[PDB]
Amino acid sequence: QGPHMSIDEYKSQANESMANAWRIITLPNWTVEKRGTVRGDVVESRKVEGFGKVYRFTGVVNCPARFLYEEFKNNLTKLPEWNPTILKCEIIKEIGDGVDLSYQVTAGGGRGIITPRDFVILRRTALLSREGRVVDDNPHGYISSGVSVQVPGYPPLKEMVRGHNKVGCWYLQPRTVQTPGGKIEDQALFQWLMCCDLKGKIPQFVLDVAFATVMLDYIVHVRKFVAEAKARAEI
Repeated sequence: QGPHMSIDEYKSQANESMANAWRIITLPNWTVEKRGTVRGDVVESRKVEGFGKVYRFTGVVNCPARFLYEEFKNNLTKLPEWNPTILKCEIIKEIGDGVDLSYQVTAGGGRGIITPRDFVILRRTALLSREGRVVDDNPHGYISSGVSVQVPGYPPLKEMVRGHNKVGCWYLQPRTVQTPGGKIEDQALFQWLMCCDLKGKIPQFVLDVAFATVMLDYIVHVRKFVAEAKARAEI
């Protein structure tokens, strides 16, 4: 344990956040908010004391879970190149054990329901077993969790709302399938937990549609990034 270390505070909050995201994303009783266009794609929600209403997208992506995991872990600044909803992404600092601070500017929903917002995110990216324990190899799932924090030097901009992520994560599980042609290929069950403090006072019903829409529009960009990696023989 480090003395006079604000880095222990950052690493502590990232671990607490990662454990909370894994624990929330694996909770059993969910309410369907919206079904997606691709079969099996769903946005669900549920109440969690301390967090309020949380949202969860679940869908299958045709690529190894490890490949997507590697892009989220090591190439987060390249996120705007293939996901238009991310206008800016920069790493603030990397502080060990898969933990980093990043600045992200997100775009609005288009309908004007969710306006563009910026974020200062504390993140932990790790390999997990079935009981939520951090492993060095043979993982059951791959997590990349985030929570909003304050970083001196990244204050709220007067020109933009500083959003607040209470609990969130990308969670990927490897899945090897038999295709209709008989081939054995690697696939990934992809889940995205979202819980944001907007700041506004718009009814819960209209924001349920807004958040589900954001989630469904995101998976389209992930599948396009995946389809290009497939075509250019990277997967």
